[PDB]
Amino acid sequence: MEAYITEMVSRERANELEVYVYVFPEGVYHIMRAWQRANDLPLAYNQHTIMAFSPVRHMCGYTPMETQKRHINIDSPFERALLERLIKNSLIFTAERHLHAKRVGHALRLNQVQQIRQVIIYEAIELYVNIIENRISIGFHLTHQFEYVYTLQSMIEQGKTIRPGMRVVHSNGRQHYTYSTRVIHVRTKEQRLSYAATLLKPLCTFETMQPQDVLNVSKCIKLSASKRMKCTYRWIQQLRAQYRHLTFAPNPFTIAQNGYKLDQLSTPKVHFHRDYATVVSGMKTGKLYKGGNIKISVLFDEDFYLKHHITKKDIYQFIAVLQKIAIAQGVNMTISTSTKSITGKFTDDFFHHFTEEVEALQPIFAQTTVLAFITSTHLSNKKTRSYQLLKQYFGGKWDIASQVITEKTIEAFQKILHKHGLKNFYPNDEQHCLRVIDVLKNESFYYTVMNILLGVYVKSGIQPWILANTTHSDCFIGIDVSHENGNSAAGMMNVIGSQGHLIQQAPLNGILAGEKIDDTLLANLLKQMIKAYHTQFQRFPKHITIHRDGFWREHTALVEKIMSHYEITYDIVEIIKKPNRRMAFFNSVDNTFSTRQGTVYQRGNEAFLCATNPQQKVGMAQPIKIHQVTKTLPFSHIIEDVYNLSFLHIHAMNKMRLPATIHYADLSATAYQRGQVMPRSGNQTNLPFV
DNA sequence: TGAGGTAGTAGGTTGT
RNA sequence: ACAACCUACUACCUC
Ligand SMILES: [Mn+2]
Repeated sequence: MEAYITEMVSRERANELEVYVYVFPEGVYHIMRAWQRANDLPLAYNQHTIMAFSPVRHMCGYTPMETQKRHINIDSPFERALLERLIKNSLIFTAERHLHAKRVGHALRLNQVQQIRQVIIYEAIELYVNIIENRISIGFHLTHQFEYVYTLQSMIEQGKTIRPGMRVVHSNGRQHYTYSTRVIHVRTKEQRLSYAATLLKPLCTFETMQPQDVLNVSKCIKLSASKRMKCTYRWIQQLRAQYRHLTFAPNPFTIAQNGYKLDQLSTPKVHFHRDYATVVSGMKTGKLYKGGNIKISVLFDEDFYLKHHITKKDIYQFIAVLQKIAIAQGVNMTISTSTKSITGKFTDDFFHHFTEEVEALQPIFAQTTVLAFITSTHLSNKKTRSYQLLKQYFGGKWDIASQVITEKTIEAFQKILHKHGLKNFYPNDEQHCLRVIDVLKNESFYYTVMNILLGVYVKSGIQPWILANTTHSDCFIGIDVSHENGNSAAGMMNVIGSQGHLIQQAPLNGILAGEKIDDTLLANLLKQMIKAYHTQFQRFPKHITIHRDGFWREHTALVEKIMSHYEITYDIVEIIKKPNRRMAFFNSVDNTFSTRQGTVYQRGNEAFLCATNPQQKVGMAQPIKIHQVTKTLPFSHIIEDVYNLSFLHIHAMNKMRLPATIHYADLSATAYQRGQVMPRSGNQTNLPFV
């Protein structure tokens, strides 16, 4: 029962390897390719330099200024990068020659494993080479690939037609690219290209597939953790059994062989009105931390009744059930009456004219949480696009928070009612509503009801829960940035309180004019965050923990310069969502890999955290990478804070994987990119999004 | 859009 | 030309 990482480390060292360096007076790409094809040898290059493992015989002309047999100069990034590319190319060459592998699209194609009804399922692997303090580390990740067995000629010969708008891909080595000797005019971008209608195939994306295949493709590519680890380790051992440029231990995969130390964090305690072990047991039979009064206005459409046999009495009794479930936990909702003046509106013609029939709707829906019951076919169809327009109007302009409920919830709720024969007049009946609540607590739809209620709460300023124990840091900042088309969006979080008290957003614009965040907005973020912290606590914070989504491209000097005025310590921790590695615990009693939530592998100032416990059907747990940049606090504290801050998912009763500072910053960035949110100033729980 | 998870597909994005 | 990422869209899964 030992910890395993999908990495290896070499017994050799960077400066203990002998290489050949050629120096010429981009640059030498064509020279390197010529030498590679002439001398069938692994080579690599950089700006004006070439490196190889063995001497080159057929020099193929040219005048290399210098030729040396030497070791690496480890104090230069150039040489370390060139050596990393050298080992990467050497491993690729070894895998291609002695193993039947191909370089297909950023990975290495392997032996076919499955084929179902004109769909070919391959196996792929990817390798990364790093130099970490005079040591050579190699990380490997396993994936799959999809293809169609038939090219265009076979389909034409079978008397099929090819649409001008098809998705076309050409299989030529690593280049890949997507778009009777027919001439095909393919539009990659702007100018057209011509091809002989051969070696061009339609894509095998999930979008363009057809049923009876997707249900099996998904079943095939979602395999257990044990299989995913065992196949990868088997192929890696086969590759290393015939590689001679580096050596490794008999079992290079355990964390002991790497520079990794094991830590195990523990589940925090949540506080509603006492100390609770879990959020689930706190929502069920438990009050709320900061309740209040909410007024909710209902939105209805005729199409939800014309197409689907649901009447407004069902919607209103559902709302009454929600209100009394809410009052069972210390919050009261009252139905607004401004919507009673307008009856029969929001017809299908209204949905085809959503733009010009919302100007007179603002006065009746103001100062309320607007529940919406629009039809999904209207929500998704491009002609109607009810969801996008509804959000961009309500939240985008009038700053009104809304929650959408589609049919599937409604008939799922009605099916159990019809099963037990409860369908009857159940309005303002305490016993009938009590038995409805009792029969709603015996199935998974209770979680749907609770998710809807939590969304309503957080949209109406209710603060569901907090952490029982204060974290090692006073307050947290969360940053996320998204790039779509030209413009970029920024999502921010100011978690005020060592337990989580103001999970509100940053009352600032996130629409970045430039490519990234400028220092001027970075200043204001923490400036008004500290001001809000003092406004809500009357005390300045001793330490502020910053979380960044991705890599910190901003300047380190600005944070120190602005936080030295108030004499506050900080951190610049980075969080990476795709580590491209796996974490496992192997059991020697019976060959099996498993995973345990709250596991940390640490080395220097870099750690791998396991924050989820997925089932076998879902797949395998996906680690998360923590890179602590600043040195102020002990790094065992930052990891624990990151793990603890991921239990403040006040919008759902499902365990979020990311911390609350980045998992909501992402949502804010998406809402700003599409325009479904506007800045709001206040001191309360403010999450207009989910 | 009840919410979350994970595993395919494609195209951006710095930065040396 | 490489690296690291990040994002979108579909898909099954559990609550
Ligand atoms: Mn929601």
